[PDB]
Amino acid sequence: SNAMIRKYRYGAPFDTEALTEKIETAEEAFPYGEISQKEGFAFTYIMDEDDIVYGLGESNRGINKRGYCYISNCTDDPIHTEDKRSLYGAHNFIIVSGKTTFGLFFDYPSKLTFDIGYTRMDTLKVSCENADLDIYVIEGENAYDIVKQFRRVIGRSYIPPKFAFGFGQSRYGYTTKEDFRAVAKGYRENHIPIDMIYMDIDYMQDFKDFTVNEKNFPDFPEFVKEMKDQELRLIPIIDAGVKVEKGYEVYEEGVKNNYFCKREDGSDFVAAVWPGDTHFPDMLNPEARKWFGDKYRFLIDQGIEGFWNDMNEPAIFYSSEGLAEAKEFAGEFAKDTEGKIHPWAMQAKMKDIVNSPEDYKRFYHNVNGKKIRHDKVHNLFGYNMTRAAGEAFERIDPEKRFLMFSRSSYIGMHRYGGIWMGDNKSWWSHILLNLKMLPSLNMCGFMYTGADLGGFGDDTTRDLLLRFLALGVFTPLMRDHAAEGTREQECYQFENIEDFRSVINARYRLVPYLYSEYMKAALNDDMYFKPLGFVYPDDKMAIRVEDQLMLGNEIMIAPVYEQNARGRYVYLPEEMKFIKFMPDGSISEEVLEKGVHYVDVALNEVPLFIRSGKCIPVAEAAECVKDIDTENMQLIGYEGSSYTLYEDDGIHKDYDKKENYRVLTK
Ligand SMILES: OCCN1C[C@H](O)[C@@H](O)[C@H](O)[C@H]1CO
Repeated sequence: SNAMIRKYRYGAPFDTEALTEKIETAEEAFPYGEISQKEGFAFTYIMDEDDIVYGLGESNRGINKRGYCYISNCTDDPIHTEDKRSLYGAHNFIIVSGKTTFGLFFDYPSKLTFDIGYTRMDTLKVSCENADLDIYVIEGENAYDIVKQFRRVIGRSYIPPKFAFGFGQSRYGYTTKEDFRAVAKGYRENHIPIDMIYMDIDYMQDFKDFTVNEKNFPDFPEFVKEMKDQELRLIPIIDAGVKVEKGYEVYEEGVKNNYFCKREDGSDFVAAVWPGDTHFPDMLNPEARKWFGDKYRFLIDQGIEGFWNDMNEPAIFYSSEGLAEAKEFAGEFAKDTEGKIHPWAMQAKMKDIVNSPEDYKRFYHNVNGKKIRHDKVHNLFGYNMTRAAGEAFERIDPEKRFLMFSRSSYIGMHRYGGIWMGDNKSWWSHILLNLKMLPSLNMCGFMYTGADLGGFGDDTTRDLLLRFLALGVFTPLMRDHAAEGTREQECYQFENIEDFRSVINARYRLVPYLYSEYMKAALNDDMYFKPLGFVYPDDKMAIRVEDQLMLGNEIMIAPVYEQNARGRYVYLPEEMKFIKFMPDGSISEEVLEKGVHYVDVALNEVPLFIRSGKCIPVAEAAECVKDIDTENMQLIGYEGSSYTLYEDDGIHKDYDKKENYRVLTK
């Protein structure tokens, strides 16, 4: 069993349950580089100058990770600039690819530093404070094989309901029924396809998890039905923090049953987030997990079929301890007359209390009757929150798939939900960031993923949103989302709405193909998006391409990500058909041979490339997933080619039936 994977154990590792496959502890010396326990733990490896390093799932910068530093330490940071070392995810899988090729999974739940050529260009160094971890070494002939080995042992990826392959609209600010009705009307009356509207935190009663503002929604199930009758499914948010409030059932049950994270003295740790003071459910405690997950029944019973989990790093605006320190410092500042306490020292203190490393040392988890300080298992919180929900869905309705995705994650969580790429910005560079994160996430098991289209923070423009949407066409999560106070970002808020209808039409025409590829990849522990080097390993030009991706085994995508651009350069590793969905509803095709090309792609055109000897089915445009006609779709691509289409009811879990597959021949 497991010939190509070995597990090297150091110290007394916390069981993260990342792997579903049990691997015995190897007894020989670590097989690559050098291991040191002199100062905590460190792995050091000298790379060949041609080596490529893949992996790290949701992390900064590019597909080839060489040339910077990455720290796995789930952090709420809304400014994703090139300098940042830590985002929301901790995905500790890397592959060194070159003359010598191997994969490593560092199963460690705390702060883990990947120095990938940052300090010295030839040096890979992975280090942490405590030598209590399992390291899995995965052997293979090439990077792709190694990923496929890893994907097997971590267990099958989460599978969403088919409606989740539609388009979704979201905004931090939708509050009332009139707000949601205006979104519904803005899309439906302009014939723009859409299947989901997300409800952000304002739908709750005073930000209380598992409540609904009954002044705004006096009969919430009727409203959910009003929307669902128009094939619009409401997707509400759930946050990590449970408001401290007398008589609020979730809070009262958590205190009484000791389901919250505690301080050293056993009192319930107070974290201030949106509701003000809150407690955090002890996500690492099975009983607390079951309790918290069960609460989703509150919304499910009202007709809700999907959720998103937010703030689950967990984010902290301040603790009671931090606020007191802050107010004391402020007092000294206010009465200084000697210029001893400067305004930036005050400013620094205010910043310091947010997501404070000290705060993460102030609370504990109850695991196996043992108290574990949170910092030591920090990266497992978001993971276990989403696990709580996922495990509850199986108890609540085991026949049914629910839409579920989370902000923070760790490998293992991919079994229970997807992720969205968090708080990006209305920056052109974030289209590229969205693109590059995709294959890396697929390597670590996270297939259902995407970014806030148009950009979350700051102000978008008509053309940025259109180019963002055109990449979104291909990402399983396709959601336009925007921050409070930003320029309105709904498709109907711009001139010439027909261009938005055109781009989102392309998504819906491609839904049968994209869903089919997702399912075939998920069911077979394979990738939906792949770097070119996985498909064309013998092409030195191909292995270094980072702004094109292969999807399934049929197509390649290459989005435009420059403002004012009317096309872009591409490298084709084999002959392909260059395809564009045109604003008049037609599909243009042009055969292009292997090599470098500049392709013209207008703002309202959606491009893709179909590989030699392949074809894909394309449906006529429909305005919701339910209405897509998959009976005799048109086949686009090469004569003589065939395609195996996976199709099921999109709702239940009857995956292994011959009726789910049909061969289409062009
Ligand atoms: O502190 C902010 C909390 N949230 C962060 C999420 O990333 C974002 O998508 C969401 O709109 C927002 C409000 O719910």
